Amino acid sequence: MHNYVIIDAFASVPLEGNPVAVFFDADDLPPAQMQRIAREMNLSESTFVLKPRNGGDALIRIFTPVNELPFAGHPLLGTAIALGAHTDNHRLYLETQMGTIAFELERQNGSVIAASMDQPIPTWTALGRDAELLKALGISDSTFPIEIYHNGPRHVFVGLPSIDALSALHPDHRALSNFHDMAINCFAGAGRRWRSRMFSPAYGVVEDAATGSAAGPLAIHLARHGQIEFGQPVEILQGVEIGRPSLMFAKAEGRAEQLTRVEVSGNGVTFGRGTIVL
Amino acid sequence: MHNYVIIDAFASVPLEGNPVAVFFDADDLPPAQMQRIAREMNLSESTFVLKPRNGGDALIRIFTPVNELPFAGHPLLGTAIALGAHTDNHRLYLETQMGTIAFELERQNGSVIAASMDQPIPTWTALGRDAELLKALGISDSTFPIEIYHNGPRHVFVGLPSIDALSALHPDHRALSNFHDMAINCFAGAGRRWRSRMFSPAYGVVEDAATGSAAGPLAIHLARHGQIEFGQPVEILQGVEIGRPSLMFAKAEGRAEQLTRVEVSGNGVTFGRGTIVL
Ligand SMILES: Nc1ccc(-c2ccc(F)cc2)cc1C(=O)O
Ligand SMILES: Nc1ccc(-c2ccc(F)cc2)cc1C(=O)O
Repeated sequence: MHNYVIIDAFASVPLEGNPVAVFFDADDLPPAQMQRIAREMNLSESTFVLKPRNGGDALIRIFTPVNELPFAGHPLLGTAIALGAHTDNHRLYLETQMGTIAFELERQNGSVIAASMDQPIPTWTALGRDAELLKALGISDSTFPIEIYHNGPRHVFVGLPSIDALSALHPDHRALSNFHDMAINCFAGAGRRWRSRMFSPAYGVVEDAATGSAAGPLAIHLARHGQIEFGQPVEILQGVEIGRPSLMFAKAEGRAEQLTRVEVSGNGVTFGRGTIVL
Repeated sequence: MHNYVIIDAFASVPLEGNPVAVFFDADDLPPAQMQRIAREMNLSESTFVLKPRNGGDALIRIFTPVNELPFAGHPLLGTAIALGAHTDNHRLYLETQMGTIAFELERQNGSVIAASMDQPIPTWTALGRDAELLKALGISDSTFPIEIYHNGPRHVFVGLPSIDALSALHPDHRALSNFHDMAINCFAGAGRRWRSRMFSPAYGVVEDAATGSAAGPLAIHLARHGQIEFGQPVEILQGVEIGRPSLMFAKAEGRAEQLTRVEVSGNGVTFGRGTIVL
């Protein structure tokens, strides 16, 4: 009674990137049923495609196995790529609890292979728990200031002096569990090319493959702290250490005090397709 | 390139019971790829149907998102029910690392709706950590002796004086994480009808819907401690508190010192069907 696809977001090859399940024609499902379906699937998120209510192309509801989210990065990227198979539009306007998100779809011979999204503009401040966090991560200091960004989820950024040092992290996940309602993103790199690892007991993931909602904030962080300029894109490679390499591209336009746009893009690929009996 | 089904094991209605993904015609998949697929699906287990090697009907390999298992209860029950759609045999002999498991399939008009399995005969001993475990569970004492059973996984049983007392448990899951390589099964009831709740940080589940490998051991536990006789079946209802009610039926034949058969049965239902591109 409902068709779905499994999209690996921020990947061009199946079994890379970050999976999301996308359910079509979901207007007949009450939200309690959507939540039960997301629990059944047990993917980080399942999304449901609904008729639009405010002039967009579709309304997307986003569920983890436990609760509904107002916005999420890789789930929305994967939803846009899944829906691109059922429309010819170059642009896709997806309504969410946080407003209407604009996507640009990139096709080859009718197949959507990538998409770019405008993200909510983040806010940020110092975390103020540096010694506790560094101890949990097993290191003595960060390179750049340890700041926490909010764009729906909360993302903390800790900088490492080299990619080898980032790969060598073995965090104490018990100690990280004292950091509620946030994800810890550790990064290293230079110029256009950065590496990331994300850990979040609060969001139910030991180590994440592709934290799409962290890519925009990271571009802002790098620009604020002088490693890139506002208006310059970065390529962020995540999930290497867990065998789910994921490429996220991000750019923040404006200046710190007046951000005009935060763009995140990536490839996506279909892993599977099916139908559920409900 | 591979078809799969999602079976809700120990349920007759979708979104009840415990899901397992079953992949058909998997002989072309190397085990590293099977493991990557199980990680992609992120269900408690994915199983893969292979040609038999020792005279059975099929060889089943069982993967969690992280590792391969030699045996598992609800995953094998769901596999037998999924495969029943592709055979006419009344009995199904499924090879596993722990040997060939015999299943009896129950059909209505060609559809397999339930199955019974013979399980490995468990061993057991006192846990010897009673005060620590009771404190983690938030209670002062068990009804029956706290014993740990081994049949592949390890299952501890803690008895509660009433079903209301079982439903009222709010375990300290941090404290339960100090119990490695085992699941904690709390039970209550009388006569033929028992209720269970299972918690296992070690096996990556906060609270499980249907712990099929615990049902055989529970029947043995109840018989040893005089609540039933050997040779009498019990009906175990699990997962009520998490909205995944699951009915498991179990019977242990013989006597404690010479068990001849441990049978577990349940309904199963198809939640979805699909195909993956690998
Ligand atoms: N994987 C995720 C898990 C949780 C959240 C989140 C969003 C809004 C909010 F208010 C709280 C949490 C986002 C993501 C993501 O992928 O962006
Ligand atoms: N959900 C499960 C998770 C783990 C195991 C397990 C099996 C063999 C072994 F040696 C260790 C662990 C079984 C189940 C099950 O459902 O029976």
